[PDB]
Amino acid sequence: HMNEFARAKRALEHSRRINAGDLDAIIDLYAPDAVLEDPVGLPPVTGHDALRAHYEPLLAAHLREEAAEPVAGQDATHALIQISSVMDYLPVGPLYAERGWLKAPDAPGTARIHRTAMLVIRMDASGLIRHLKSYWGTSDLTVLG
Repeated sequence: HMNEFARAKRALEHSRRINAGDLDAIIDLYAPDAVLEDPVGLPPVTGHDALRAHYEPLLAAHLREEAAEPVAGQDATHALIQISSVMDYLPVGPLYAERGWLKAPDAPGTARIHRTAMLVIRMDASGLIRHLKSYWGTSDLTVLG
């Protein structure tokens, strides 16, 4: 069903829809009970409702992603891909700064956050995402400006 080539392109399609900014087109890639961990280590996010509330503040920050070449593997359900992200410091930045993940900038209205992350995406035979794990921490976060 979802072979090596299709699994790789579906990973890049996800990052493409993130850049497009249309929430409904993003949620359409997820199964109704899909689990998101962003980042791994914090409580997971389950369901389309919760996925919408997770992405809305990021889209409002004009999140843009530069995807690397994905890895498909032999398993017929997974795809791994490295993502380099940039977004407005507001509105999520203060949440990160209050956790100690970055230092607050002198001009939050104009500052920007860069991030590098590793995605582990598990899809079903239909191609919908059932589980997405994003790995990143303090050392992968940088405040610009």
